[PDB]
Amino acid sequence: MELKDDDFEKISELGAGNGGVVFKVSHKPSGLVMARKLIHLEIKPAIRNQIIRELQVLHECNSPYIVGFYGAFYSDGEISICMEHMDGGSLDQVLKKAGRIPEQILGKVSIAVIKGLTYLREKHKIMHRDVKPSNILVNSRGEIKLCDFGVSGQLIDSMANSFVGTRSYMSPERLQGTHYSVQSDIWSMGLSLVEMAVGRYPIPPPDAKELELMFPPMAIFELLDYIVNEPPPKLPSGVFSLEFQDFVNKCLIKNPAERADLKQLMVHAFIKRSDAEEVDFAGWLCSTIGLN
Ligand SMILES: Nc1ncnc2c1ncn2[C@@H]1O[C@H](COP(=O)(O)OP(=O)(O)NP(=O)(O)O)[C@@H](O)[C@H]1O
Ligand SMILES: O=C(c1ccc(F)c(F)c1Nc1ccc(I)cc1F)N1CC(O)([C@@H]2CCCCN2)C1
Ligand SMILES: [Mg+2]
Repeated sequence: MELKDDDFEKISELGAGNGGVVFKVSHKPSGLVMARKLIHLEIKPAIRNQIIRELQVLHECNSPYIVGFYGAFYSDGEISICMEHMDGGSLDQVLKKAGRIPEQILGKVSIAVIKGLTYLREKHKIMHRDVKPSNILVNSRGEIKLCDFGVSGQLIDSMANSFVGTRSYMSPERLQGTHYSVQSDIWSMGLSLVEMAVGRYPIPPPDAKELELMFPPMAIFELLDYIVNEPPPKLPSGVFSLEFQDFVNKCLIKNPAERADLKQLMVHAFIKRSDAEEVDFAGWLCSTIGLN
């Protein structure tokens, strides 16, 4: 069925962050609850047609690790992406409630991010371009899915960009120039996992007394200079398994050719161990964020 603006009904607002605002909506003719993201763009009619045309490949992006898509359309200065409503929200939101996400749970997430990225790469020859906790979605069925990946190049271009400034998940190479590709997503995942594991954006790293308590903010140039020139972030020892520690280290190597790739991580000790693990993520999620 084709989706049109007048067939939806707002339920609640899910967020923004930015350019694009996302609401929880009821598609009146199906009865389905969807999450509709509207992106306001001052764009010519020919290239907004290109954006919609390119977005149609989302109908072919079906994977347990990729957020479901319903349809894409243009309304009144806004392009709409109607997708599966993830009743658990983003990992950024669950981290706010959790304070800290456990290692076992982070193993289940890591498995989903690698499998999600492998899917987009193998099946669709596309890179995520923005792997961070808010673009990693969860639900009460215990599902961990990716969204906000760069399926449309023209949309990628049209939405720009640097809306940070105390948190950048950009790899040192992407921060430094045009010399980036799929390896950038590895870094972003690596950084995201350290954040969720420790309970805060890991730059600047925490001191002796800061880590003791757990277990003013930074200027844009200070943070970016840290990323590109200072040694990469690490997981604190003792509190985390050597397997997780090595895994994040492999992800956060500043040299993208030295950095581990999806292939290597997929067979990493940490992943192999998490795959064996019997983890009720669904039950953990609902009890920590307040659902079931
Ligand atoms: N399909 C969905 N189901 C449930 N919640 C969603 C869905 N999509 C987006 N959201 C929520 O909407 C919030 C804001 O959406 P979004 O415009 O993507 O901002 P952001 O992820 O914080 N930054 P960015 O994705 O880089 O533009 C996110 O934190 C999610 O919690
Ligand atoms: O929402 C998006 C987005 C950007 C490009 C693109 F091609 C899309 F399809 C996008 N949305 C999207 C993709 C797959 C599903 I399933 C649902 C979706 F809503 N962007 C990427 C974003 O995270 C920002 C844009 C600005 C720079 C940093 N990343 C937000
Ligand atoms: Mg997002």
